[PDB]
Amino acid sequence: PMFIVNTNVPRASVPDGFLSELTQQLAQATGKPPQYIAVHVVPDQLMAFGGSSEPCALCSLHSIGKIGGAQNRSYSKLLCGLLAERLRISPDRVYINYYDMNAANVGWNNSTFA
Amino acid sequence: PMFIVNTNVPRASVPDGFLSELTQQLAQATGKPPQYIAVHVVPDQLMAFGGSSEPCALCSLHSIGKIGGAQNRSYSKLLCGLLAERLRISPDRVYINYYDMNAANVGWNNSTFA
Amino acid sequence: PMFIVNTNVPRASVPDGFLSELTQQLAQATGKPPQYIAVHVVPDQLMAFGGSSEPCALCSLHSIGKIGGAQNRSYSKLLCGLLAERLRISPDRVYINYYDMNAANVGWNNSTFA
Ligand SMILES: COc1ccc([C@H]2CC(=O)c3c(O)cc(O[C@H]4O[C@@H](CO)[C@@H](O)[C@@H](O)[C@H]4O[C@H]4O[C@@H](C)[C@H](O)[C@@H](O)[C@H]4O)cc3O2)cc1O
Ligand SMILES: [Cl-]
Ligand SMILES: [Cl-]
Ligand SMILES: [Cl-]
Ligand SMILES: [Cl-]
Ligand SMILES: [Cl-]
Ligand SMILES: [Cl-]
Ligand SMILES: [Cl-]
Ligand SMILES: [Cl-]
Ligand SMILES: [Cl-]
Ligand SMILES: [Cl-]
Ligand SMILES: [Cl-]
Ligand SMILES: [Cl-]
Ligand SMILES: [Cl-]
Repeated sequence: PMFIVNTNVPRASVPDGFLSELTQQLAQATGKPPQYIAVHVVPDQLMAFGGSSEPCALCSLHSIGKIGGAQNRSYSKLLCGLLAERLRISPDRVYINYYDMNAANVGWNNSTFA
Repeated sequence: PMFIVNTNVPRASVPDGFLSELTQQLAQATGKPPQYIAVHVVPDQLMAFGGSSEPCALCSLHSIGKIGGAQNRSYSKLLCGLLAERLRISPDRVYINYYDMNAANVGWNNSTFA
Repeated sequence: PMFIVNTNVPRASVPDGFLSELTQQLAQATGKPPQYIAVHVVPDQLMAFGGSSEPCALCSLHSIGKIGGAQNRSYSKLLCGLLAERLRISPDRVYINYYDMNAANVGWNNSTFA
């Protein structure tokens, strides 16, 4: 799976260890081995949410399965909780888009997961 | 909804008020309150369109509904017009990908919209 | 079509000619004219793959058609090969998400391709 967070919070406000915390928390939440979790954090972005440039985040989670109504509610509480605690972003200033990928549409290691 | 524009135009060429203009114009275009609109502009990118690194843009619009044939043509005219007027990017050097998100796949405020 | 590569490799390690090579190889691979191929490379990113910050890449290819099981295996071999040769990223530290876009959902030049 792949998790991306884009935020206007400055880089120095991203704690050391945040990428590893995302990796391990998402490995547990998706049930997949951590070796398959990729995480990407993009701070210092020029962004606005509802017109305001207070701290906000736009995120995505792509996974081959493990995506659905109840699962995404659970991921949203987990991820909003992490963004609030670690980056000080209010949960009502976060959007997370969830993508259930077909294995044939995810390339890796010269091939795909199909 | 969420609108992202990635461009090779330099940061200093992005006018004051650009995020705000996008927020209110996308609010009008989607018919949604400005408080729902998130916008993200990424200047100074290493990008090419047709092999040329003249000014160009790669963009996305994600919305729960309000995405379709005629609607997307109207969004493209609006957004290309803004990129041309404000960033001086030719419309034939802009791509915008449109995504009609299911409410269950959009997380916000510790939950989703399902 | 559009191809985006996000990587933690530093900008100085992206060789001259890289965007052009991507443009030309993707035109050839997809069968589409090079004038319509857009490419975007994002170095210096804060990213991990499997929990490690060794060089890695997260990429996407969006195309109106020319996406499918065998085609995507072929694109992955091509694109991982380029990333290994030019950016010195191991193919097993690359993900590429593939998107078969409907023409109505790709904006360009004040309209869409529908
Ligand atoms: C086609 O179907 C749908 C299409 C679109 C949507 C979306 C899009 C989204 O972006 C969105 C949003 O951003 C905020 C939003 O807010 C309100 O939803 C009501 C109930 O709807 C209340 O419960 C309020 O509490 C109210 O919640 C808040 O108002 C916010 C602006 C504040 O930040 C927050 O603190 C609280 O004051 C509702 C939203 O709806 C949902 C759908 O089902
Ligand atoms: Cl996955
Ligand atoms: Cl970190
Ligand atoms: Cl942890
Ligand atoms: Cl599953
Ligand atoms: Cl579920
Ligand atoms: Cl898919
Ligand atoms: Cl996109
Ligand atoms: Cl919406
Ligand atoms: Cl969706
Ligand atoms: Cl295409
Ligand atoms: Cl992607
Ligand atoms: Cl195929
Ligand atoms: Cl589509």
